[PDB]
Amino acid sequence: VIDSLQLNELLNAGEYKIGELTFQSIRSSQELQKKNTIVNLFGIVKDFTPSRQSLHGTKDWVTTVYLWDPTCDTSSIGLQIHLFSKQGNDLPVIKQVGQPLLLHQITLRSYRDRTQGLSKDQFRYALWPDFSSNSKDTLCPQPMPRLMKTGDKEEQFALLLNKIWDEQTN
DNA sequence: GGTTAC
Repeated sequence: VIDSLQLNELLNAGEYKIGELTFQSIRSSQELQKKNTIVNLFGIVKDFTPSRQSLHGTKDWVTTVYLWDPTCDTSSIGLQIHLFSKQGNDLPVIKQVGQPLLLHQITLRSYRDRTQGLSKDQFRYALWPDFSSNSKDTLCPQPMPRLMKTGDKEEQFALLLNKIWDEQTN
């Protein structure tokens, strides 16, 4: 039951809790850190690339998303995150930009002086509908393996995020 | 862990 002012309070602190998980704001994440730390993220899908199997390396499936949250400029593209899956395609099925996404277990690291996010093997996630859409089926059924059960605490934070995102781009 | 992605 938090409003638009509490959201800014939390985020502007770097680390913040929601439910039983501590989250890193998009901003503080990009604080280019050499040491690879694992974090949880919560934000709006600013842009994404559909699931495609890699053509090299261990050839794992990979979907890419760019995350956005208030601590960013409505202009910036967000934090880049590559989500990999060695166990088949049980990755987030994203329909459109604007959808709130919670990610659990993301390695933060550097690529060409910038910060980048790489998914841990056992990463889990939760995806919400794009509330600010004339469509009500913006969220399609998700694969179960990595799907987190969420409560009203994160549901509220997801509404807030999508609301604040909608305003800054209407 | 950070090759695949880029």
